[PDB]
Amino acid sequence: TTALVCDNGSGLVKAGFAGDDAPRAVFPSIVGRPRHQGVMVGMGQKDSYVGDEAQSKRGILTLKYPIEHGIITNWDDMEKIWHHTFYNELRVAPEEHPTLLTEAPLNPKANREKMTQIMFETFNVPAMYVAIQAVLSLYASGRTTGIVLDSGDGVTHNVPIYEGYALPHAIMRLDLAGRDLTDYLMKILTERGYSFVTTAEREIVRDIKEKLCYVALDFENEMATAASSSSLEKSYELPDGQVITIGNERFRCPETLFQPSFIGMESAGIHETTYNSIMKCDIDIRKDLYANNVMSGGTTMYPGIADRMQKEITALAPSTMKIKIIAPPERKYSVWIGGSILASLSTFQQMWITKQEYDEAGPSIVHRKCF
Amino acid sequence: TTALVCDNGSGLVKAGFAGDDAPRAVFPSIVGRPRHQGVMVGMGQKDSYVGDEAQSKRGILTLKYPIEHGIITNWDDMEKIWHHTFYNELRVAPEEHPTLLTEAPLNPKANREKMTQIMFETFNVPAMYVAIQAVLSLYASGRTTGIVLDSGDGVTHNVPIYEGYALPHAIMRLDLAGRDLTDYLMKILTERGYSFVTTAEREIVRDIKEKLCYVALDFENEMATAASSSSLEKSYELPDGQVITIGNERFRCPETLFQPSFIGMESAGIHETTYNSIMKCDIDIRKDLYANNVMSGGTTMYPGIADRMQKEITALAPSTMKIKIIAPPERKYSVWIGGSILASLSTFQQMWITKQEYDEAGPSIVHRKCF
Amino acid sequence: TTALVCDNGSGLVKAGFAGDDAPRAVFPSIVGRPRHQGVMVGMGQKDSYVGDEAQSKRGILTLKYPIEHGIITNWDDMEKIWHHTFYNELRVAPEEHPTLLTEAPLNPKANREKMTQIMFETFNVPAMYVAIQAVLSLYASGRTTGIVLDSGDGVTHNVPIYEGYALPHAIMRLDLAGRDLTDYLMKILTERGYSFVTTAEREIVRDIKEKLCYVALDFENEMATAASSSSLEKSYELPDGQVITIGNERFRCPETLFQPSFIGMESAGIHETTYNSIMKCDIDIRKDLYANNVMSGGTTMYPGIADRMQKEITALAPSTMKIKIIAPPERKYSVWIGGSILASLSTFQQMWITKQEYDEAGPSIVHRKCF
Ligand SMILES: C/C1=C\[C@H](C)C[C@H](C)OC(=O)C[C@H](c2ccc(O)cc2)NC(=O)[C@@H](Cc2c(Br)[nH]c3ccccc23)N(C)C(=O)[C@H](C)NC(=O)[C@@H](C)C1
Ligand SMILES: C/C1=C\[C@H](C)C[C@H](C)OC(=O)C[C@H](c2ccc(O)cc2)NC(=O)[C@@H](Cc2c(Br)[nH]c3ccccc23)N(C)C(=O)[C@H](C)NC(=O)[C@@H](C)C1
Ligand SMILES: C/C1=C\[C@H](C)C[C@H](C)OC(=O)C[C@H](c2ccc(O)cc2)NC(=O)[C@@H](Cc2c(Br)[nH]c3ccccc23)N(C)C(=O)[C@H](C)NC(=O)[C@@H](C)C1
Ligand SMILES: Nc1ncnc2c1ncn2[C@@H]1O[C@H](COP(=O)(O)OP(=O)(O)O)[C@@H](O)[C@H]1O
Ligand SMILES: Nc1ncnc2c1ncn2[C@@H]1O[C@H](COP(=O)(O)OP(=O)(O)O)[C@@H](O)[C@H]1O
Ligand SMILES: Nc1ncnc2c1ncn2[C@@H]1O[C@H](COP(=O)(O)OP(=O)(O)O)[C@@H](O)[C@H]1O
Ligand SMILES: [Mg+2]
Ligand SMILES: [Mg+2]
Ligand SMILES: [Mg+2]
Repeated sequence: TTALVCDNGSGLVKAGFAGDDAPRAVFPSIVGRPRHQGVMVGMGQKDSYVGDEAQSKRGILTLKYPIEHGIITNWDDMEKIWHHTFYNELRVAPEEHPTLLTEAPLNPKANREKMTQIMFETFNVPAMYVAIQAVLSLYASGRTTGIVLDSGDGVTHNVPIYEGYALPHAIMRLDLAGRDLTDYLMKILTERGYSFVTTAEREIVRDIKEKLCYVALDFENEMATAASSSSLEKSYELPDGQVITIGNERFRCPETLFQPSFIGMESAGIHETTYNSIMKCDIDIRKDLYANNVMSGGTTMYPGIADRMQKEITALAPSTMKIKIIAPPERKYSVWIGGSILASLSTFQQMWITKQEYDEAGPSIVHRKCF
Repeated sequence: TTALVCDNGSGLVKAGFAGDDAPRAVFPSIVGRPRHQGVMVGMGQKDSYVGDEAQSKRGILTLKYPIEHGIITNWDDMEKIWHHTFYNELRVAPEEHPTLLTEAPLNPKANREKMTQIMFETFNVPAMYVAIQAVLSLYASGRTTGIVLDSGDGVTHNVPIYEGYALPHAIMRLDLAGRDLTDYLMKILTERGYSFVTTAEREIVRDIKEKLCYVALDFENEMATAASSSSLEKSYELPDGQVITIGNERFRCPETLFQPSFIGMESAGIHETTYNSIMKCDIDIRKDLYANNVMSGGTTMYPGIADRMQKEITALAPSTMKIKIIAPPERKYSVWIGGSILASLSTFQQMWITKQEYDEAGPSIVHRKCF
Repeated sequence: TTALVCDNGSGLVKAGFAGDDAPRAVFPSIVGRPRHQGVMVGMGQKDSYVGDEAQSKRGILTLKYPIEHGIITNWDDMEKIWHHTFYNELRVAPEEHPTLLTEAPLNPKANREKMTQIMFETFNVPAMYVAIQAVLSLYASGRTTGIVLDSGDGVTHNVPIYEGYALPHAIMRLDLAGRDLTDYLMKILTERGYSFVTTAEREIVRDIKEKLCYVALDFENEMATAASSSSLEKSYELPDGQVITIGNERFRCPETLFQPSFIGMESAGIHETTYNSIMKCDIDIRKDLYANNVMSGGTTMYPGIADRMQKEITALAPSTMKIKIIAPPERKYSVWIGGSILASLSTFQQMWITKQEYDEAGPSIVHRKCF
């Protein structure tokens, strides 16, 4: 019949059906355990909570993420997140529907092999595939040529694609992160005397940056003017109706993506990583990549991100280049939309790995590479 | 001439002169008010008492601490504690001597700015500086490389330092506390029927843990043997000569530092916080940090603390590491000794903020960071 | 008196005195700057570190190489590397001794002119010369005829020489590299989940390939057998005593020299480049070149390199040729030894450019070509 399309990352699950316009389930990739006691098992409160249940009952729980930096670090909790995805949120038996699954570009091979083993053995699925976030993100724009830049909760990566050919050699990946921006915002907020210690408070700091942070177009002038004018300062009201006021932290937090030395990394910013990835491509490609830069995933969504990115790339590139950066408003769903398209496309249908073909071939078969 | 060095925390003041071997004044950071009546102002008993006066006349007073978790929460009483430090205990006019002042690593900026404003305006001081407890604590050992772990009345923090470079990114701070161990010991003592309600009784429970508590090397075996044998049980005699007998509470109280879930926090223990802070450092540094772990402040002083800390770190680290933990007996004065050294060091002498330079620059100047 | 002989490349400096058997100083061509802060200049830790200092204090620094692909890309750091060579490591005043200097075969002319200008103006040297790595490498073997193949950190080049005549027309150069093998090994290691991001980790991956990599004699059979048998898998212990296990990556990395399509280049391998360079020589020479193939520089030093090189050339050449490939164990020092010999040789002594002769002639004189 029809095929499930699943995009699961360090910050969310996005799952649904091929050919829908948007995901049906979006929920945090979180499992929570009772913190203050071992369970009153005879009365039988749930021993664990997943997604929006764990976000509702936040304060009593400790919130774990099964996926660190795009790598599944706890399989016991990742089987809970897939079970909760299929049975509770989609209301689907996975026995009927093939599934489409997603990874970051450069990733331990066992992270794919164990995911495949679990999806055939603990769940039963007619056929499966694993796809790259950047390829799907490009199909979501419909373009055949461009350099995708994709930044999620756990990873930032770049993949150049030219005329529908794809280049393994110029892939770049950073572990600079949405999380790695949250953890910086916790520290920088501490400068005002707001201390956010627990993981449940970390979810408050995440929501604070999602509402309030933006990319300063010119950082040094906005730092200068924020000291002089309180006009930048803006208010947030906590779950218990206390109130918070935030100043230069508001733009200073997204600055870490352009200057990771703030968090303390050796890295190029996302702009210098994009320019260096373009320059590693052959000189004929480079004009056509400068004509397309494409942004996907939530960390891209800060206000003014593309205006700064263009302002900094224009200063690096030769001045005779047209430099163009592309954002739909839909960017956070772009990878899932690309997977929906690819799964629906009849041309794809031979690429599914059949369970029998896995059974004879053994786990290595998943790594076979296809366009 | 010579420079005052002041280390003031949630549990004590340690003050004295640069180049002395130890503080000259040590007294509780306490202000006490008459509890049972308003003063007979015409007869004119003192309306407030500070430090050892308030500890001598304990029962009639209510004892307040101006500093909560390293943050000065009452300035009216903190000006009383500085006035009582300089005029009554040191017998010094602060008009002549520059002063050196100390904070926890991550702290509201206004807590430093208001302290500086008060020290120039309400008291007159030729020059001032603010220093970090971990840096001073490392100078007190003389080492150039190590991970300091410093635990006071109000805060626990870690700062890695390598070859005299210092790393802002890997600082960690807990609000687990000497106080937060006292308040647990009050509860755990209640299990035997000794109820300590008032702040004056809280000072008795503090002195009980200071005399009697120790860190159980292996907790579960000592819990098992304490139930069987009364040999662990030991006697304390109260101010009025009544007597108290205390069993497994004696080690169970310091266990909270290793397992803060006892008090009810989400935290790593001090061992897992130290190991995680080492692991956030680059792999070359990590061997040299494992070779040095340094302990400062009174909460470190429980018997067997370092033997347990080493036993638990050795189980976390790769087994080929030499793991070394360092305690002088002097640890409670270590921060003050480090400040004495730093103030005496001629290299430092340009780092003082002159009152005129503050007057022109305004309060922000205090945050400039220096070695 | 006596003459300094200097061989400086993208991966090392090899320097010493003419007529010695080996270099006196060998140290990385690295300059390191404090990464976590700008220096605390008043306390005055060194603002930069060079060679083995930068390798000792690796974790706190960011490591730059001044030379990319045999071209000096940062002169500010290259003057630091020459200063550290003469004053700190050799303990020599360059005012007294003439120096002998080395380049890759085809290289920007300004790279020679600026080096000469610096060596007369910022350092004072009685006379200078620039020499080709392949010529020196051949003098180190003492042969008069052969095709040298020289592979360093940054460049691979070939020069045919016949009866002590040298042929400009058949020089070939590749930017396939020791570095370009390290950067591939970082990626291929990522397949096992070991991520090496920083330049200090890049030095660990360099040391991993230097200890563990080897040239697979037949690649496809060893790929087949490595999957079946764990016997190839071998262990490496990190700076912090963690352990690493490496399988088919161990030979797959040196395979890139034979098949640069792995890294993604259009190139012949070193074998097909050598065969094509021989074939560009006149048919009488070609037998005498097949009788001598000579290997110099560290990238040549992988185990089994010559056995594979001979096995692949023997399959290309006419079967009636004796095909002979020559490796001392000393190959990494071979260029320096050849320069030591050439500088000591009295016949050479007229070829030095005197400082006065440079002063009158102007910079172009350096390019005059001499045997
Ligand atoms: C409701 C919240 C905050 C507050 C009640 C909201 C109000 C509005 O903030 C203030 O401005 C008040 C004040 C404060 C006090 C002095 C000052 O010069 C500036 C601020 N600061 C505080 O009460 C600090 C003190 C503190 C602890 Br201990 N360690 C810390 C580590 C670093 C910094 C500061 C601290 N404090 C106890 C908290 O944040 C607690 C843990 N925070 C929360 O539970 C979350 C859910 C947010
Ligand atoms: C766009 C192009 C050139 C450049 C960017 C255009 C600019 C304008 O040329 C310069 O003048 C800059 C600079 C340079 C550096 C120092 C110097 O005293 C003179 C020039 N030289 C370089 O970046 C060299 C260095 C180099 C490699 Br590795 N091996 C080589 C072998 C021989 C010579 C030099 C080299 N370099 C990396 C390239 O050429 C690359 C491969 N070239 C190209 O992709 C083509 C399509 C043309
Ligand atoms: C000491 C070292 C490695 C390790 C601790 C040594 C141990 C022995 O390796 C493992 O086998 C464990 C594990 C792992 C987890 C799951 C799995 O199916 C296989 C391995 N992988 C990891 O912890 C990865 C995860 C990762 C980050 Br984030 N981005 C990445 C990009 C690509 C791939 C993987 C990753 N990780 C955090 C690291 O490597 C860190 C950055 N590495 C280092 O600091 C250097 C100095 C080497
Ligand atoms: N509107 C927004 N503005 C700013 N940041 C956002 C926004 N929406 C999500 N984010 C951040 O982006 C990350 C989630 O991105 P996403 O691509 O959904 O992650 P994943 O790829 O794991 O699903 C989180 O760090 C979240 O805080
Ligand atoms: N010998 C000891 N044994 C156990 N606890 C102690 C000892 N000495 C001090 N303490 C406790 O440690 C805290 C004082 O630590 P200290 O570092 O002096 O605080 P501060 O940093 O405020 O000066 C108090 O809670 C005190 O009860
Ligand atoms: N024993 C070895 N085995 C494998 N590779 C080596 C060995 N020794 C050095 N190398 C590599 O060769 C390069 C150094 O070669 P070298 O000729 O000394 O460079 P340079 O010409 O710059 O001095 C580096 O990439 C180093 O990793
Ligand atoms: Mg994503
Ligand atoms: Mg202290
Ligand atoms: Mg060389």
